[PDB]
Amino acid sequence: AQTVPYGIPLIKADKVQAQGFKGANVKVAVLDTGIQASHPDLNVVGGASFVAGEAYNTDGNGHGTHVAGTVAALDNTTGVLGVAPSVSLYAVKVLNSSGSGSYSGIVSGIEWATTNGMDVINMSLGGASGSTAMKQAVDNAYARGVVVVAAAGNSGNSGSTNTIGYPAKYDSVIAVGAVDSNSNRASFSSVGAELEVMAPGAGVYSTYPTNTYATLNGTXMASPHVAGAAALILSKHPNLSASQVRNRLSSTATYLGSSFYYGKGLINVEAAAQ
Ligand SMILES: [Ca+2]
Ligand SMILES: [Ca+2]
Repeated sequence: AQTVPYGIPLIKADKVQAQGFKGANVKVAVLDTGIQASHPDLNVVGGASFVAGEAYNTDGNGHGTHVAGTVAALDNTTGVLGVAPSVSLYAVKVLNSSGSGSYSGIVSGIEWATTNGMDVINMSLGGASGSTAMKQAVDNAYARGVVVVAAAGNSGNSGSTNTIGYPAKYDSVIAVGAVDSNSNRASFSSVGAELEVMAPGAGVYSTYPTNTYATLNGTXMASPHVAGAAALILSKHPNLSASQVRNRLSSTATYLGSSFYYGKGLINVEAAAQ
């Protein structure tokens, strides 16, 4: 029997999936530690590794397989259900088993995904600094029509300190914060002027290496929900631009409070797909 995580109904993705739009023919690339491709509730159609020694179809850490399950775990009678269970899923391995990569590795992942025509890029990762080539790669991606989503960061609120990290801090990247099952800001969610929307990030249940399932906490769990919401909108309205997908998501968000803490608010993909 399949479990539906609380996140899928809280962002109303089940409402859109019942209308018949499940993400078919949208290509989503997960830039992360890889994906365990043999996992029975995941279908990975391809990908690339910029980690020497490792292929994309292995996840030595866990983080990548979890983030992918939240975007695309298959709608069946097994494990969990993703936000866009019919997308074409691509694994781009830019982080190692330890969950560390260099800026160049990440940049070659972004570049590979823009060049292989992904509709949506998810980066559940954040550095303390940017990089000129990283700014150019996401600006490039977004100018080519790719929706670019990343985790705002898990640095919490500190007075009026802007704690949003990179690539989220760039203007061509949707910075995603974290709420819990009661729609409260998760204490670790970064704050700052660039925070755009919030999604489920506390206690998220999803696929995990080796044919199992796990609960993790992070804006890194919040981000795949928005990458999945974009995929649903695009399988329903397939000639929209990336700024049109981006604009449906923040203009229809449910207001939760001050933008420093919440951005435009909690996404509602039913309202955004209308
Ligand atoms: Ca399933
Ligand atoms: Ca941004």
